[PDB]
Amino acid sequence: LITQLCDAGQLADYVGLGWLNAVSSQPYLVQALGLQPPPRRVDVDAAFRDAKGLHGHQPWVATPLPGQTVRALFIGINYYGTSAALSGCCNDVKQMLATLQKKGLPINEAVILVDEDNFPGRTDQPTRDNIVRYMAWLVKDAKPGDVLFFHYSGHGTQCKSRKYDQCIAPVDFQKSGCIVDDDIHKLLFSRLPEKVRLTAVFDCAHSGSIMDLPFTYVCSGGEQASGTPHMKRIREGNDVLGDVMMISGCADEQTSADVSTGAGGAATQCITCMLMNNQSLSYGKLLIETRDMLKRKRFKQVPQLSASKAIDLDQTFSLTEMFSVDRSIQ
Repeated sequence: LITQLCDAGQLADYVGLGWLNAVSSQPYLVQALGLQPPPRRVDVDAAFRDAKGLHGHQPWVATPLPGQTVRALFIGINYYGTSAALSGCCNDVKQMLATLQKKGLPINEAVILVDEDNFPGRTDQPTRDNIVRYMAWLVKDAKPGDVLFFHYSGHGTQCKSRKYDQCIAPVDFQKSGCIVDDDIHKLLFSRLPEKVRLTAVFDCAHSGSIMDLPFTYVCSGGEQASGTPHMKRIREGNDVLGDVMMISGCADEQTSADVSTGAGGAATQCITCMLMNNQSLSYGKLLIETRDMLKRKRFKQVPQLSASKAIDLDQTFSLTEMFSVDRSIQ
């Protein structure tokens, strides 16, 4: 890792560009994309082949973690100039980058796929083919102790099969089709070895996908700081060896007593809030705090944490550590 600003010249100061404190952290509008035609399913072999030439860059200087390397992929898509246009997804990536910089995550290599022009550090356009190959890039070199970070802000929708699948929409989905959640799970999760940690944040207002992960916890309205939350199993079987954690937003599962909000940006506010809390709180306590923040800011969604193992929610939240397993969950 580069540990001095004289080593490779000046690096980005995303905090200094106002990306932590001077951009909107409010909900933004996300109109549902219609049902899409069948996608082109991913050939994982081709993806990993097309990834061998690829590389990221070190986005800032930070203190390196002994025995660990950090890699990150950020995808933000505004679909400029189309009926799919969204105002806040590239801004979500801005906030994610500035928060990681502020908290000093020592990223060795980052790839930034955004469709915003003049975006410092942008690697390439978030097309179907770039998303696929850079997803493979993120996981391809992973060795014990490694830490991977993934963030997507853009449309989530449904697509037909050759009944419907959940999917994400690349910037060129009109020409190239979407990427189904099964394929994302295969690219990002299924090829991790043991002892590698990944955190994946999906900010999709209109897909409830948890990327096929076996355990989940929704921090709904009736949860309290003086309760003891646990994850639950929602799928039989598991093909993930690594420690994958996913943050997304979903509908509150508490039934309302009823007898304005915004849909875009919740998952990004959730993870950035979690990181900006400076107190080394547990997953469980921290999710309560973020739930309260989301409600206060008029987001529609509550936090949803999903994982490849039943995480003991008394464990301290981090992006870098392997999970302590809740043995009470089969």
